[PDB]
Amino acid sequence: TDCRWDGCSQEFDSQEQLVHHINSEHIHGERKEFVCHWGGCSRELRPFKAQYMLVVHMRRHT
Amino acid sequence: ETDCRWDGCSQEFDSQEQLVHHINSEHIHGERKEFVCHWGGCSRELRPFKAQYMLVVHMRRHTGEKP
Ligand SMILES: [Zn+2]
Ligand SMILES: [Zn+2]
Ligand SMILES: [Zn+2]
Ligand SMILES: [Zn+2]
Repeated sequence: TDCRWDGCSQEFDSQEQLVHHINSEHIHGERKEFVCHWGGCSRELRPFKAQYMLVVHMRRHT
Repeated sequence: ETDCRWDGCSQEFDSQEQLVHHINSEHIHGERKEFVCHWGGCSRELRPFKAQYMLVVHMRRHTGEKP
Protein backbone atom coordinates (compact mmCIF):
# COMPACT_ATOMS: atom_id res chain seq x y z
CA THR A 1 0.00 0.00 0.00
CA ASP A 2 3.05 2.42 0.07
CA CYS A 3 4.74 4.12 -2.93
CA ARG A 4 8.51 3.40 -3.42
CA TRP A 5 8.74 5.49 -6.66
CA ASP A 6 12.08 7.36 -6.06
CA GLY A 7 11.29 10.89 -4.73
CA CYS A 8 7.77 9.84 -3.54
CA SER A 9 6.91 9.72 0.23
CA GLN A 10 3.21 8.67 -0.26
CA GLU A 11 1.75 5.95 2.09
CA PHE A 12 -1.86 4.62 1.67
CA ASP A 13 -4.50 2.43 3.46
CA SER A 14 -5.26 0.10 0.48
CA GLN A 15 -3.86 -1.48 -2.74
CA GLU A 16 -6.67 0.28 -4.72
CA GLN A 17 -5.35 3.72 -3.49
CA LEU A 18 -1.71 2.82 -4.36
CA VAL A 19 -2.84 1.58 -7.86
CA HIS A 20 -4.78 4.86 -8.56
CA HIS A 21 -1.82 6.95 -7.17
CA ILE A 22 0.85 5.23 -9.39
CA ASN A 23 -1.39 5.59 -12.53
CA SER A 24 -2.32 9.27 -11.69
CA GLU A 25 1.12 10.63 -10.58
CA HIS A 26 3.92 8.38 -11.99
CA ILE A 27 2.45 6.99 -15.29
CA HIS A 28 0.01 9.68 -16.62
CA GLY A 29 1.04 12.68 -14.40
CA GLU A 30 3.34 15.60 -15.40
CA ARG A 31 6.78 14.08 -16.25
CA LYS A 32 9.20 14.92 -13.35
CA GLU A 33 12.01 12.41 -14.26
CA PHE A 34 14.47 13.05 -17.17
CA VAL A 35 17.12 10.26 -17.28
CA CYS A 36 20.45 10.44 -19.18
CA HIS A 37 20.72 6.99 -20.90
CA TRP A 38 24.32 7.74 -22.13
CA GLY A 39 26.51 4.58 -21.75
CA GLY A 40 28.92 5.00 -18.78
CA CYS A 41 27.37 8.30 -17.49
CA SER A 42 28.57 8.84 -13.85
CA ARG A 43 24.98 9.89 -12.86
CA GLU A 44 24.03 6.14 -13.15
CA LEU A 45 20.49 6.92 -14.51
CA ARG A 46 19.68 9.26 -11.54
CA PRO A 47 16.92 11.49 -13.02
CA PHE A 48 16.86 15.32 -13.48
CA LYS A 49 13.61 17.11 -12.39
CA ALA A 50 13.36 19.11 -15.70
CA GLN A 51 14.13 18.44 -19.42
CA TYR A 52 16.21 21.69 -19.51
CA MET A 53 18.68 20.22 -16.92
CA LEU A 54 19.07 17.04 -19.07
CA VAL A 55 19.74 19.23 -22.20
CA VAL A 56 22.46 21.23 -20.31
CA HIS A 57 23.96 17.92 -18.94
CA MET A 58 24.24 16.43 -22.53
CA ARG A 59 26.98 19.09 -23.27
CA ARG A 60 29.29 16.95 -21.03
CA HIS A 61 28.92 13.87 -23.35
CA THR A 62 29.31 15.86 -26.64
CA GLU B 1 32.68 13.88 -29.80
CA THR B 2 31.01 12.14 -32.86
CA ASP B 3 29.34 8.81 -31.68
CA CYS B 4 26.02 8.37 -29.76
CA ARG B 5 26.05 6.08 -26.63
CA TRP B 6 22.34 6.68 -25.75
CA ASP B 7 20.96 3.26 -24.53
CA GLY B 8 19.89 1.21 -27.61
CA CYS B 9 21.39 3.70 -30.11
CA SER B 10 24.57 3.11 -32.21
CA GLN B 11 24.36 6.04 -34.68
CA GLU B 12 27.94 7.20 -35.56
CA PHE B 13 28.60 10.64 -37.17
CA ASP B 14 31.44 12.59 -38.87
CA SER B 15 31.01 15.83 -36.81
CA GLN B 16 30.16 17.02 -33.26
CA GLU B 17 27.37 19.20 -34.86
CA GLN B 18 25.75 16.04 -36.38
CA LEU B 19 25.90 14.27 -32.94
CA VAL B 20 24.48 17.34 -31.04
CA HIS B 21 21.59 17.56 -33.61
CA HIS B 22 20.98 13.74 -33.38
CA ILE B 23 20.73 13.78 -29.52
CA ASN B 24 18.28 16.78 -29.50
CA SER B 25 16.19 15.43 -32.46
CA GLU B 26 15.96 11.75 -31.35
CA HIS B 27 16.72 11.43 -27.56
CA ILE B 28 15.51 14.78 -26.04
CA HIS B 29 12.66 16.00 -28.35
CA GLY B 30 11.89 12.80 -30.35
CA GLU B 31 9.02 10.32 -29.70
CA ARG B 32 9.74 8.92 -26.17
CA LYS B 33 11.27 5.37 -26.50
CA GLU B 34 12.42 4.92 -22.82
CA PHE B 35 9.94 4.19 -19.94
CA VAL B 36 11.89 3.64 -16.64
CA CYS B 37 10.47 2.07 -13.44
CA HIS B 38 11.78 4.31 -10.56
CA TRP B 39 10.36 1.87 -7.90
CA GLY B 40 13.05 1.55 -5.14
CA GLY B 41 14.70 -1.92 -5.17
CA CYS B 42 13.15 -2.80 -8.61
CA SER B 43 15.17 -5.80 -10.03
CA ARG B 44 15.12 -4.08 -13.51
CA GLU B 45 17.77 -1.63 -12.09
CA LEU B 46 16.20 1.31 -14.07
CA ARG B 47 16.60 -0.57 -17.44
CA PRO B 48 14.02 1.18 -19.70
CA PHE B 49 10.89 -0.34 -21.38
CA LYS B 50 10.34 0.61 -25.09
CA ALA B 51 6.64 1.54 -24.54
CA GLN B 52 4.40 3.08 -21.79
CA TYR B 53 1.96 0.04 -21.89
CA MET B 54 4.92 -2.23 -20.89
CA LEU B 55 5.67 -0.05 -17.78
CA VAL B 56 1.91 -0.09 -16.88
CA VAL B 57 1.78 -3.95 -16.89
CA HIS B 58 5.18 -4.10 -15.02
CA MET B 59 3.76 -1.88 -12.15
CA ARG B 60 1.33 -4.73 -11.17
CA ARG B 61 4.43 -6.62 -9.85
CA HIS B 62 5.02 -3.77 -7.32
CA THR B 63 1.26 -3.29 -6.46
CA GLY B 64 -0.04 -6.94 -6.55
CA GLU B 65 -2.97 -5.72 -8.79
CA LYS B 66 -4.56 -8.71 -10.72
CA PRO B 67 -4.69 -8.22 -14.55
ZN1 LIG C 1 4.24 7.72 -5.55
ZN1 LIG D 1 24.82 11.65 -18.84
ZN1 LIG E 1 21.55 8.23 -30.48
ZN1 LIG F 1 9.82 -1.92 -11.30
